[PDB]
Amino acid sequence: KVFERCELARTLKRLGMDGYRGISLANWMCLAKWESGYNTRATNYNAGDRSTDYGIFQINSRLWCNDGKTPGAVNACHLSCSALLQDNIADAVACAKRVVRDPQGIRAWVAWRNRCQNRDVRQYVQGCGV
Repeated sequence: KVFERCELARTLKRLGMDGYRGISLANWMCLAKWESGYNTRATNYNAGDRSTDYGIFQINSRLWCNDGKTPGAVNACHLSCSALLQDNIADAVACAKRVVRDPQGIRAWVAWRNRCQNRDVRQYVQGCGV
């Protein structure tokens, strides 16, 4: 489903993402924005290494979730990749919290580095009453 901005902000707030490992909600919002445009159905296959990125956070099938067809898959979230294409994002959030427990944190998503790091990201949460 495609979330509306403030609708997603409050959902992430309820699921405990604000300040999780020091990451504000505005930073998770900037990440979902640029990864999928807040769309839970988004997939991106990467023909060079044969992995696919799934859901609102574009979590990759080599390290985090298992789709059965990715070479050298780790499945660190212990989650089927199809759990990340659901309209309910609770599973995508539990796996996103696993990704940032690694030392790189949110820097693991290069799109965050390109689009959100060292920028004013508070316009993503503004007006949502969060």
